[PDB]
Amino acid sequence: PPLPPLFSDIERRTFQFFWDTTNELNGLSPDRFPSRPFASIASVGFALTAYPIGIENGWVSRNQAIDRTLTTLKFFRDAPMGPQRTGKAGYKGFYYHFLDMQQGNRYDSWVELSSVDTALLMMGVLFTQSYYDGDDPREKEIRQIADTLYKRVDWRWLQQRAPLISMGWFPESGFIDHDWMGYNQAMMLYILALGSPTHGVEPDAWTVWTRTYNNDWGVYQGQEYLSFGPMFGHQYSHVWIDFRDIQDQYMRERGIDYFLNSRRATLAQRDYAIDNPMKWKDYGENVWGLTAGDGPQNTSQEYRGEQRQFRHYSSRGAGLRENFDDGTIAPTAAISSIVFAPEVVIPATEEMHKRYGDFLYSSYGFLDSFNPSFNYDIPLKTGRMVPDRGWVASDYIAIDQGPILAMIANYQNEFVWNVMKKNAYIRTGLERAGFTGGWLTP
Ligand SMILES: OC[C@H]1O[C@@H](O[C@H]2[C@H](O[C@H]3[C@H](O[C@H]4[C@H](O[C@H]5[C@H](O[C@H]6[C@H](O[C@@H]7[C@@H](O)[C@H](O)[C@@H](CO)O[C@H]7O)O[C@H](CO)[C@@H](O)[C@@H]6O)O[C@H](CO)[C@@H](O)[C@@H]5O)O[C@H](CO)[C@@H](O)[C@@H]4O)O[C@H](CO)[C@@H](O)[C@@H]3O)O[C@H](CO)[C@@H](O)[C@@H]2O)[C@H](O)[C@@H](O)[C@@H]1O
Repeated sequence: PPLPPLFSDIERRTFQFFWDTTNELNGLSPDRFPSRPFASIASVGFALTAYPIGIENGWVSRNQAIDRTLTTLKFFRDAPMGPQRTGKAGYKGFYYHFLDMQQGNRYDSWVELSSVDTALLMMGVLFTQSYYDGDDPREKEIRQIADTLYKRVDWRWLQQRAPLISMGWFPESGFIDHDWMGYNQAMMLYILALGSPTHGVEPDAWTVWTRTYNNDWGVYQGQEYLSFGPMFGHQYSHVWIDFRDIQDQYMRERGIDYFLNSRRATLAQRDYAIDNPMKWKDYGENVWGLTAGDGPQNTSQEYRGEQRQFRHYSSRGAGLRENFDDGTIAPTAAISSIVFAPEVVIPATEEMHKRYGDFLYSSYGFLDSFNPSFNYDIPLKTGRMVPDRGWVASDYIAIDQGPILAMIANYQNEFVWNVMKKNAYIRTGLERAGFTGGWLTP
């Protein structure tokens, strides 16, 4: 199905987000903007993937993108590293999730050294490694620094419980007691750990990652799949990795793949909004999509003569696990699933843009979220009230923006996937996890 012109505008504004809102002195992209409290290393991951999308669509010159990319990779290479409570950006090749926008160190002491967030960064880093393949000495320098940053990550260090990778680490309390367990958006964590030639993990790590899959497998809204409620779980890893046809052991046994798993998640989200058992306002066949993102406030209000819990930033979803629902829809959820179900995502995007766009579609594309049900006369943590038209976010969230841009690019010409199909570490990672068939086939 071809894309209407609206999608080329969405692609562009969302690229422009990462180009503009990033600090150019160090290449740190904000967690959110315009609030701009601090940077996220996961923002940076999506930024590095964004810049070459801009080159190919002519929104930025190759030379600007190189200069920006080099600034970014050199910032991380040269950042102070160490176990100390202040003054460091990272440790053991990992980095703090959140760094100060100007000085680049751990924002504050509540900030963890993050495995999944380092992971997301590294996806962008390896993207730069496989994209900037020219004989420019700058592109060569990009390849080498990227290579160095990936090799320094000590995945093994974070294996506290057996082959399973911990979520992170604090100077003040030691390892985080939670582990990355399936199913969710962390497939690419274990891929990166499996593909490492310096500090790599064993195939075992994947096996046990999959042990908890069977808590999530079942039937929701007419579909049989791994039913993690938050849409993004089905998107982040799929940004860089093409999951069509290739099958690991679990999917070989189920007889599907992770691409079909995302597609099933997306139709189910849609059918959830059609049934709309919670009877949230405007939920319907072309107004849907629940995932982690902003909302109006931590509160309880009466809605249709019942008491309903409402959150600001929170996991939101539609599925058998982690399925909180406020009435707030995040555009990234439907849009970033363009590649999985374009026959429903296209009219969804058009419908939300038409109905809501005079307040929802702003300078850098879709704002993070909106809630047509929320018209209470109360203080907000963020966003704003539009009279008799509900609530809308005031911030964009980079990790919500990143997949909007990258998944539209993958729809148009499979650009992001094709670049990563050239990275030796991603391939190795997948092969060592047990993946076979499709493009992995020799
Ligand atoms: O309380 C932490 C600080 O949160 C700040 O709020 C920011 C907000 O952070 C979210 C966080 O979003 C990140 C998320 O991935 C993180 C990961 O969450 C995973 C989840 O893990 C749970 C743990 O977080 C939790 O401690 C334990 C408690 O028992 O339960 C775990 O299940 O598990 C699901 C699977 O079921 C995963 O899908 C989910 O990703 O938690 C890790 C451990 O800390 C983090 O390292 C990891 O970053 O998603 C992306 C990565 O895909 C990441 O960029 C997000 O930032 O999610 C948790 C759990 O949902 C929230 O509690 C937390 O509020 O992130 C947004 C966007 O970046 C940012 O705008 C917010 O500012 C507060 O500001 C801080 O004050 C607070 O200390």
